[PDB]
Amino acid sequence: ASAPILIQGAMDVEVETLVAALKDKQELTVGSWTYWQGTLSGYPVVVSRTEVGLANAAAATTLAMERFQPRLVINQGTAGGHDPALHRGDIVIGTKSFNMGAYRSDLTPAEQGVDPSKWHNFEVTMRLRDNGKLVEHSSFAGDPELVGRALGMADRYRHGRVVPGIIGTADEWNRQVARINWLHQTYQTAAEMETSSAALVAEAYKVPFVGIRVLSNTDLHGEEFDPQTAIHCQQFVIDYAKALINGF
Amino acid sequence: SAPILIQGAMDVEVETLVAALKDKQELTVGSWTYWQGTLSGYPVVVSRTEVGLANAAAATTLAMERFQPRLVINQGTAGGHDPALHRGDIVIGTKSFNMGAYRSDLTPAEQGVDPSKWHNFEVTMRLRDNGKLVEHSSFAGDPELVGRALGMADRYRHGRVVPGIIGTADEWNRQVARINWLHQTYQTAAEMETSSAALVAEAYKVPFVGIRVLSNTDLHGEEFDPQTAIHCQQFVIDYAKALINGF
Ligand SMILES: CSC[C@H]1O[C@@H](n2cnc3c(N)ncnc32)[C@H](O)[C@@H]1O
Ligand SMILES: CSC[C@H]1O[C@@H](n2cnc3c(N)ncnc32)[C@H](O)[C@@H]1O
Repeated sequence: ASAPILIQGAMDVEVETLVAALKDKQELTVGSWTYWQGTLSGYPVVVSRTEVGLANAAAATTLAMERFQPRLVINQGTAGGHDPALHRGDIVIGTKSFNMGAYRSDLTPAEQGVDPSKWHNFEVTMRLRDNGKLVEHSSFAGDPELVGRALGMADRYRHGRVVPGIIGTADEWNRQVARINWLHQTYQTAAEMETSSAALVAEAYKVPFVGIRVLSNTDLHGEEFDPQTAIHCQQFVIDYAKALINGF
Repeated sequence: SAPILIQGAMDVEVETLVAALKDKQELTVGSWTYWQGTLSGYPVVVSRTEVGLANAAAATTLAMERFQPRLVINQGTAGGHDPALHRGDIVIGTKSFNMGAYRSDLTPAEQGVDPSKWHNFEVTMRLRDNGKLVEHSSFAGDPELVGRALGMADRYRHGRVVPGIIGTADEWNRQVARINWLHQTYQTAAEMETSSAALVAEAYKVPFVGIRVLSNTDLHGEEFDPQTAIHCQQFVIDYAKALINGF
């Protein structure tokens, strides 16, 4: 039996198009996490609805590893823009993802108040063990061949640009524009709740991973959430997965 | 014969537990090591989770799939948020929650950044049960498990054992004003894994309790003392043995 491609999305709107594309489906739920097992172009594919945020993403990914032993993972869905060059509908291919919500601060007394510009990325949250030995990570690189394939397919996407970028994952939805700008300037983020958590689990299991995110919103351009972007992202991802399958 | 699962993030938070197990067998999958043995003749699995919300959720989910535990004790060290508490005191989690989850309202760049305006973003704790959405603003420690730990308070001789609210985040805060604000806003006793492990335990409907020793608190100038992690494990061993006596 052939090891499946695992394709993830957090919300119903981010998976319904993927699920509709599968043939010969069955649906499995364990705990809080649902999976649809079927085929695309005759090849096994599992679609996972992860639910939202880092804990949910890590659980859903781990459970998929244990149940399905996928050959690669595509985490996809929507995101908010951090780079002013990007607009709603543009797709970011994650050259890296990282836990943007991880914060450590030096000691300051009460009289100095609160200063988030002094909250630094706390890399221990991405530290893993490999065969028992500690391995530091400041980010997780998208598998570079998977990243490159998606960039090479850019002109197959009908609804915006496809760009490489850094995906900042956090249990956050930021709409303070000064904070978005600070995160972009500090971490070079393209967009901002699951990617790096799923990536962390994929790294632990040594399974190739790529994050593919459409901007559904950006407060840098007054562009409010458009759910149709989620459908467009899934269409691109289906094309992308079919191209991988043709190569298997 | 379903085991008790006992978790800690760091080596210092599990090696005392591991030393207590009889007939140990070790298993490593991905980044996560488990020791399967017995305490008082009953199956116990000790899990070294690694640090933070993603690691805790992965390690807990992996344990659910591999071992099907009957209850989960998540333990380790924490930082004080309540000025009444000192290094060495143990907090039993009446509830835990994702303190690091934030949503903010739209503000233009001219208005700057104001974390006091950020709201707790509860969607990060939302689950599905038989496919249907279930909101959570926190995860209650199993109240019988909580009560048992409080009832055993006088068996711990290195501080007080108190009920409190555990704030989980991928954060180590040392801005005292931020600690104070979080305490005032969320009533936290202490502050990187508990609510994430608790979320997975809720999804699998397995009783859960968080037990955290304060290894540090910047509210009293008390810096990290690793011996607190050993003392916490000693208490947890006693606690697990009491549960086992009752099985
Ligand atoms: C309902 S919570 C938001 C969901 O959509 C994603 N998302 C879309 N836009 C944003 C944004 N601006 N900030 C954070 N998460 C976002 C998140 O990864 C999560 O799964
Ligand atoms: C090495 S990162 C800190 C580890 O110890 C815990 N911890 C101890 N003290 C604190 C603290 N003040 N703030 C956040 N996490 C703490 C965390 O849950 C994590 O596993």
